[PDB]
Amino acid sequence: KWTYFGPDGENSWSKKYPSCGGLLQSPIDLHSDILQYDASLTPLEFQGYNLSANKQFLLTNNGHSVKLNLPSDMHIQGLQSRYSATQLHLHWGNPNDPHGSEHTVSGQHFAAELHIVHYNSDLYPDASTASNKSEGLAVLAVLIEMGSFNPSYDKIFSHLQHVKYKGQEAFVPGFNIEELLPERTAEYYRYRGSLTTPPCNPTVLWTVFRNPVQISQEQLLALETALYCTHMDDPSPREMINNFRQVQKFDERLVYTSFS
Amino acid sequence: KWTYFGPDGENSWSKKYPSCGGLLQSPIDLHSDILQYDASLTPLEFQGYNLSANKQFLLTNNGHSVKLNLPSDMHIQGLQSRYSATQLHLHWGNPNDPHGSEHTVSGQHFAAELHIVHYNSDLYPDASTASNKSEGLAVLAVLIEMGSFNPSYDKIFSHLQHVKYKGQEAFVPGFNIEELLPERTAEYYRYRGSLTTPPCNPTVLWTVFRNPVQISQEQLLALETALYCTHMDDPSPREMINNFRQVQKFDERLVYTSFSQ
Ligand SMILES: COC(=O)c1cc(S(N)(=O)=O)c(Cl)cc1S(=O)(=O)c1ccccc1
Ligand SMILES: COC(=O)c1cc(S(N)(=O)=O)c(Cl)cc1S(=O)(=O)c1ccccc1
Ligand SMILES: [Zn+2]
Repeated sequence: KWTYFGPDGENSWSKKYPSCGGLLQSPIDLHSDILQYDASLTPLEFQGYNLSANKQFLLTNNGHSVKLNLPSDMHIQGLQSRYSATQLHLHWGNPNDPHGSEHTVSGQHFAAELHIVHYNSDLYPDASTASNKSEGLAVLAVLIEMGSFNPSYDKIFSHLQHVKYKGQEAFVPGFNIEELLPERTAEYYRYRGSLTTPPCNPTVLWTVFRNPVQISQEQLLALETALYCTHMDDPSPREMINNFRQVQKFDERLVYTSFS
Repeated sequence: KWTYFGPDGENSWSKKYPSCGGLLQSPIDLHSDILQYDASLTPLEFQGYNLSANKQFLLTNNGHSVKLNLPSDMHIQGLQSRYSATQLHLHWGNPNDPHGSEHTVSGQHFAAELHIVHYNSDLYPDASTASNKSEGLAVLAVLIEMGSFNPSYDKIFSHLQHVKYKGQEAFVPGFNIEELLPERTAEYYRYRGSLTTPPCNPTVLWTVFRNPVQISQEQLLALETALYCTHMDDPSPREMINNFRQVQKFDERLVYTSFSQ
């Protein structure tokens, strides 16, 4: 019902998802002129991120990213409500232009970006119900650049080949999701914005960590090449690449920073 | 009708203008991974750009773009057909954020951008007809940075008050349009793209000069406060600001450079 390329790509999302042409759209360029230090931005606490080695979590290719389902006892402490985990997923570019983060910093893309989606569980029963509702969602965003090999990210990437096609799923044994976060998580950008995918609801409190993580060149290439958007049996396969949204105008608004 | 801000802004243009959601869209970010040197990109020659100072050229505000109309004797030599001029116009930001170029370079906006629109007059009678055909249009794009006062650009900016509102027109005396071009015009980026406004037809052969020109802070402020999208008598005035489109996905394209380095 939507893609990142061709006639169903992001300029057309607004036809069937009207919020994608509304206010508060993400992502955005985090550039120096709109940043404002805010002392009220205290460190978040990541509760229940150490997932039971004994539990298994569903990894799915639904056609737009790959998603790892997360349990609802996993949550962020430190916001105005408790926000419980629902899933994580990534965005990336392609081997010929490996710069596929959604947020940019001073106009520069990172190689990729991880999102850990949470919903307001003090108010709503599930992310679905939260997603179109006031204060419904909070996302943690990690920027990713090419560098040293990252064993923790491999705990997800080593499963990519089982979810190559739309509809495929694999079980992933629990691990400590906090290993996916960067150094100095107390340092972050914060703004009110939207889902970066349809239906683009303006209901997301964004936290983009200041510091990127690194993954190896081989890991990045595997991410960029492992997946397709199409079913195994589609005679016209489409690679899952460039699954990021272009930055949105962000006018007469600030991004708050927990650092100066 | 379409705008750069709010419910009728650029993520909604495709609802009325289908090409805005199709292939070959402009503008784009120019960055190393998609550039390729092409030694066949030889210099353009600018013919009949020195418009007589004793003649007059119509400037118009249609609510979307203020355009200086140009005579069809003005043309580019060097492309695969003669491309004759039709109009030039600008894109810019706003007083509190003078960063409104359409093309970006390595992720950064310039202060503004000049587009000099031409059409294939060997094949077509007018730009409107041309605008529906592959490579029917060629635009020269000049990136504009805040810097020194520019007397040549002032030959346009000094007239905007007579066209402050939609539906207004005024006459500008001829001057040498080549004065608006940067240094070393032989160095440019070339790619296949589209109109950056509705109806977004993918029918433009873009030439973006490598080097910017400078206009001053004061000239930027004047341009960002001079003009309205709306009629003089409209009870809901809208300033003509931030009239640039976000860069578009590349869709496998490369940009060809006439410079190697
Ligand atoms: C299709 O949706 C996604 O891909 C997505 C992506 C984002 S994202 N990329 O902004 O973090 C969020 Cl917050 C949440 C989700 S989502 O939780 O998957 C979702 C899906 C349908 C309706 C509501 C929410
Ligand atoms: C509404 O159009 C413009 O504003 C515009 C803008 C561009 S641009 N801003 O891509 O140079 C060109 Cl090439 C050409 C034009 S245009 O020549 O004005 C035009 C208008 C309607 C249909 C076809 C062409
Ligand atoms: Zn233009």
